[PDB]
Amino acid sequence: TLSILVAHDLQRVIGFENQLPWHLPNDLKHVKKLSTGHTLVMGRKTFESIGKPLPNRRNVVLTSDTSFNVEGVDVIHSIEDIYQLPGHVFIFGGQTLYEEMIDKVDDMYITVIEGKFRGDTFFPPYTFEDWEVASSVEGKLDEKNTIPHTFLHLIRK
Ligand SMILES: NC(=O)C1=CN([C@H]2O[C@H](COP(=O)(O)OP(=O)(O)OC[C@H]3O[C@@H](n4cnc5c(N)ncnc54)[C@H](OP(=O)(O)O)[C@@H]3O)[C@@H](O)[C@H]2O)C=CC1
Ligand SMILES: COc1cc(C(C)(C)C#Cc2c(C)nc(N)nc2N)cc(OC)c1OC
Repeated sequence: TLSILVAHDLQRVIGFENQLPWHLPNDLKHVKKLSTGHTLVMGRKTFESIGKPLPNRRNVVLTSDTSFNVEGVDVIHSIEDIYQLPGHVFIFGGQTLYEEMIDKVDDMYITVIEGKFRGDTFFPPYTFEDWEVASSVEGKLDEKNTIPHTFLHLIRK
């Protein structure tokens, strides 16, 4: 299964200056729950924004860099390589990889952040005309989670 896993705001912002623009522990838990024991695929820039692989799952980085080597990370050098990865594979970022993959994936796990943040990195436009809403669940507003947010699971029609 090939899925997108992303959090974006009302204008599809996903990042600003190598950071997540918002602080949402609930969404980090969501990522942990979905991707633990599976595979994350990310572009080089996305990986370097975290600096280390996430524990208890396969971490795959796409780069043209033939020297690229990080403990706990498996490297791939083309998009075609993604289709040979076994199991449930989640496309994890960033803008470039999402642009390359959005027309290819089976489904998308999207956290909609109900705010408007300053951004420099964007999720590509998409229409609900092409995507069925399998589930839509409101996140809990909290002491530690102060931005309204919704977990969507969208399946390609
Ligand atoms: N929410 C998120 O996903 C976040 C993402 N980001 C980031 O994304 C921002 C914008 O950069 P963006 O380009 O979208 O980042 P990406 O994570 O998509 O990384 C792009 C890089 O991935 C590699 N790559 C992509 N496609 C291919 C391909 N077909 N073949 C070989 N290599 C490929 C290249 O690495 P190389 O140049 O090494 O060859 C390319 O420069 C960055 O500023 C970074 O911080 C920032 C914050 C949050
Ligand atoms: C998992 O934590 C981070 C993830 C990320 C990335 C960009 C790899 C991501 C993501 C992501 C999140 C947070 N939520 C959802 N739903 N999908 C994603 N791809 C960047 C970070 O800092 C810049 C993170 O904090 C260390």
